[PDB]
Amino acid sequence: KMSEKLRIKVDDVKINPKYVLYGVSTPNKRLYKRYSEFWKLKTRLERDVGSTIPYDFPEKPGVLDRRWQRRYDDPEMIDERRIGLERFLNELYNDRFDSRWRDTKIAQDFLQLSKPN
Repeated sequence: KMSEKLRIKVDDVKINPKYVLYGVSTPNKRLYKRYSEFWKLKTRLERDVGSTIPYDFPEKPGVLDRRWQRRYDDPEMIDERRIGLERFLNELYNDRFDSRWRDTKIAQDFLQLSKPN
């Protein structure tokens, strides 16, 4: 048989003075996460799995630019920050021959996919 695609559609965003969360909808429910969490999850799998990730992720340098500062609560940046996440999940969760990407503890913990008791 073939792999099964996961239904992930992000259409929720709550801007907070501390950080901007994203309501990612899924077969389980809407999970609130941060973009900074997606990045730390990506590079991790690379060092945790030991393999190269074929997921597009454009990161911007942030040394100490005071003039080129950016607003984390900016709709312009939030708009794009929305997409790209759902896709990074479907492909990942769509394991076929190798699930090392999702087998990782970070992936299972990414959406709190632990074992409740």
